[PDB]
Amino acid sequence: EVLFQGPMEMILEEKDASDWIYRGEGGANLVLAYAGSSPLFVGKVIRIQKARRNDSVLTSDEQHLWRENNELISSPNKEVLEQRYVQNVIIPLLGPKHVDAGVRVSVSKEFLECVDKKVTKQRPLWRVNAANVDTSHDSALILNDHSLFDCISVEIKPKCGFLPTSRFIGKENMLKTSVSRFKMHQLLKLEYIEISEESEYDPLDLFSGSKERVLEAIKALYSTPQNNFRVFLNGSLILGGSGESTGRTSPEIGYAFEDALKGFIQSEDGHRTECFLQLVSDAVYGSGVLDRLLEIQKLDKLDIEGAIHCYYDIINQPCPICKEELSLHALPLDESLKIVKEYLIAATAKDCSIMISFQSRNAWDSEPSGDYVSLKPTNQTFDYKVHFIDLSLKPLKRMESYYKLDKKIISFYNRKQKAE
Ligand SMILES: O=P(O)(O)O[C@H]1[C@H](OP(=O)(O)O)[C@H](OP(=O)(O)O)[C@@H](OP(=O)(O)O)[C@H](OP(=O)(O)O)[C@H]1OP(=O)(O)O
Ligand SMILES: Nc1ncnc2c1ncn2[C@@H]1O[C@H](COP(=O)(O)OP(=O)(O)O)[C@@H](O)[C@H]1O
Ligand SMILES: [Mg+2]
Ligand SMILES: [Mg+2]
Ligand SMILES: [Zn+2]
Repeated sequence: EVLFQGPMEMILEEKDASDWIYRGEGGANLVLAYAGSSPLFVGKVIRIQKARRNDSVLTSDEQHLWRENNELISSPNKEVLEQRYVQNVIIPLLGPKHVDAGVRVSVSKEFLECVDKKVTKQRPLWRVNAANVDTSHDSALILNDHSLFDCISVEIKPKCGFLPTSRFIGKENMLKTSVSRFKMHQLLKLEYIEISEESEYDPLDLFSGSKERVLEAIKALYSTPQNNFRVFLNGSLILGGSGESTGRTSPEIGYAFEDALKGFIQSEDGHRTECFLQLVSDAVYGSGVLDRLLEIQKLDKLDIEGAIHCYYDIINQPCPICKEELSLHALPLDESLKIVKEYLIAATAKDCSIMISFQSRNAWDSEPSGDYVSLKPTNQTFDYKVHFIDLSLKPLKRMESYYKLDKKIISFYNRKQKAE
């Protein structure tokens, strides 16, 4: 026998940084995959928060809003919040099967700064302009790298795949009930130069439940990936934009990708991509994962056009939008909470993403499994995982900014359609 320190919360010192590599990133988090050898972190990624350079856990109204869970609102810092929110809110609605909720790790302000320097190269100019890494969390989250187990993993950020029916949408905003917000949004994204090409994808095809509308969706995506489609080869990008959105696939990158699916997809040159896509579509349609998700999203029972009102009650500030419908203000404050919390929850579900791993059975290391795909026209069997990512809680305050963003979306669409 020998004597060792008692147990202690691991801490990531200013030396472990060179173990991590740039993965991707959103508006809210950094993500780096693991390159070092320590068994603990192998097959893991670190999700490190950043700070918009114009910047306690929960505001007073957010405490009351999420109060139905004492452990949640009493979160020290945002990693526990992130943990408890997936743990006691999301998985109840979503099921633990396709979420792999996260583990905290302490980190030194020095470690962060080291990662911050190490990625800036791989990061997109305007992401560097808009946010460095937030070097005053003590913590960060470690997750299973949902592109591992050759392993081909594809990521789909579906967005909201239903159309509202609220009695509070106005005649003028009548389009909102027949055009997905995603399509209209695209117009506003084009005017602001954030894409080059209106995207072929319509999340209605994905959330339709038609094994045939879904393949169109997956076909659309590969065509115009923007920032909703990504395909990896063992932790590397091969289709999609890294940390950002990317222009329509071209003849040159489709012929590059194509010659990449070599030896994973077994089909003659110029046939693998149409195969790979059938595979993705069938993983998505077969796993049924996309269904329960669209149930969460539909906790938007009133659309932001009606929900904003309940928001102004919550924060007990007189309602701007009204102009002298009591109906929504005459609610008991308790009911007005439920709509806004269910709104926020729904927001988590429209902004989340799906990762799908693959292990071809044409490789001898094949650990079979009851979730798999048999791709009829090449005779290959593929075992696959489907997991969620970016189930972050959203701030009560984005409500106001949500309403404004909606207004501009349906105002601007109405516009370009009046032209004709
Ligand atoms: O950058 P991404 O990783 O893609 O995600 C960003 C936002 O996430 P946050 O980082 O939490 O803000 C996301 O959710 P929000 O927080 O706004 O609810 C937005 O969705 P929407 O605004 O609701 O439509 C995104 O817009 P679309 O991707 O076009 O949906 C995008 O905004 P950006 O372009 O300014 O970064
Ligand atoms: N657990 C994970 N496994 C593999 N890739 C991930 C994981 N988490 C995030 N990523 C990748 O890094 C990106 C970071 O985004 P995300 O974690 O959703 O934070 P944000 O709030 O910034 O959108 C994702 O779009 C995803 O492709
Ligand atoms: Mg994201
Ligand atoms: Mg997020
Ligand atoms: Zn009102």
